[PDB]
Amino acid sequence: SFVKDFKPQALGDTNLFKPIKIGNNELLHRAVIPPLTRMRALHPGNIPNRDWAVEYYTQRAQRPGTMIITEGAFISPQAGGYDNAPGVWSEEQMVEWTKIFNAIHEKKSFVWVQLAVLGWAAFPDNLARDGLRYDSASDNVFMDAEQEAKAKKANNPQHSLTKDEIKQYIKEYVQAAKNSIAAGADGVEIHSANGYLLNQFLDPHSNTRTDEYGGSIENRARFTLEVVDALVEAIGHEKVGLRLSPYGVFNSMSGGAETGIVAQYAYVAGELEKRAKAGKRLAFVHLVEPRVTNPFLTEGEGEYEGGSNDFVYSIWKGPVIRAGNFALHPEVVREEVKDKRTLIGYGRFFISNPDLVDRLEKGLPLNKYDRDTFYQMSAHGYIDYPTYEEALKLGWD
Ligand SMILES: Cc1cc2nc3c(=O)[nH]c(=O)nc-3n(C[C@H](O)[C@H](O)[C@H](O)COP(=O)(O)O)c2cc1C
Ligand SMILES: COC(=O)/C=C(\C#N)c1ccc(F)cc1
Ligand SMILES: [Mg+2]
Ligand code: NA
Repeated sequence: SFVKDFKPQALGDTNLFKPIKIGNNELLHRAVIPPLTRMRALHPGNIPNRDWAVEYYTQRAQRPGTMIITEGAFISPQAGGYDNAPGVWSEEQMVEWTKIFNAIHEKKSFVWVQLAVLGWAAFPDNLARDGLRYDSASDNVFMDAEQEAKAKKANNPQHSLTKDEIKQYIKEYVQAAKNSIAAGADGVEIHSANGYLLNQFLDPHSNTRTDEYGGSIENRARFTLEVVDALVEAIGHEKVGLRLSPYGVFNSMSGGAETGIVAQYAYVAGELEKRAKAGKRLAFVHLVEPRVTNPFLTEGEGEYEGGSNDFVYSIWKGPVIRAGNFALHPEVVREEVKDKRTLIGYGRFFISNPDLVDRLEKGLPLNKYDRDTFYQMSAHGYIDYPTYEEALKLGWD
């Protein structure tokens, strides 16, 4: 059914419906599909779902000129640890990704692969089964008690990465980016948000290292910036974006409680602008808003009111995608898109509305989402959410 009490607003008269160029892509509107893990990939081999994934992305590519960022994709087996999330390291995987990218392009839309590395968010037992380490920045602080225990039971204690192991990850990032572009993707997004590996290095709670990769703002940012630089060299700045969540607490990141958090992220933005001014500007910076500090809490919950991402705009001068509880708040979007380099990512409501862009333009009701099927091995709650036309025919009005 449709969301009750929601009062839609037509946003067609705003910059949300003004074209913009991101990297090589001429977007026709500024409603972006942010990365959304769905767990339909099949085991073994972390293979994008052979039955449904093409259809899922085809549905959500239906509005011409839409920018789609894929679900997170593991750069290597060591970067993984969830059996049902996809990778981008193997030929078997790329066969399916190629079909997905082709389908998106047939609809005249665009696709950027998010490159994922779990660190302490991985399941230590899956990794142990596969002969892999359980990795993070440090070895004396853990995501939670349950993960620490899981790791110990599996004889796979949380491991603080050596410099060589960091270089190996960078090698894998480079190859994954190459794989993505060769298979037809328009670009890649480096995930450095939401408490996964790169975020675990950025955050002083999770990073207690005393070498060059921790112990200061510059040191904590080192790994993220090394990945940025490696990918810019490999496939070009116009094919690379970076995702950050300064105020996120998901996966045991610090958020606003850490008084140094804005400085940490301001430094990263500054380093990106420095590179931009020296001729290598990333295609975009993607920010999760303090509106959503944990994406598994219902909209309105876990909102941090003590911080704003606006600081980034004083530093980074390129496009900014902002995501977090915007679907239910057209009044907020109307104000944010007055800034002419701002795009809006819509996550949960793109899960439930394949034709979300039409609905935003025209001020239509939104399909309610079913959180139970966010992660599920099913077509149900994946490819059977109706368009507005289909919903009317089903009598949802
Ligand atoms: C089911 C689900 C899966 C997600 N998967 C990813 C992901 O793979 N990578 C990522 O950076 N963010 C991921 N996110 C976070 C979203 O991209 C987004 O920032 C968040 O849901 C807030 O936006 P929203 O309120 O419009 O949903 C996920 C969120 C949800 C609910
Ligand atoms: C392969 O990438 C993933 O598995 C990503 C997530 C999971 N699970 C993920 C990343 C960011 C979020 F905000 C939520 C889930
Ligand atoms: Mg778009
Ligand atoms: Na889960």
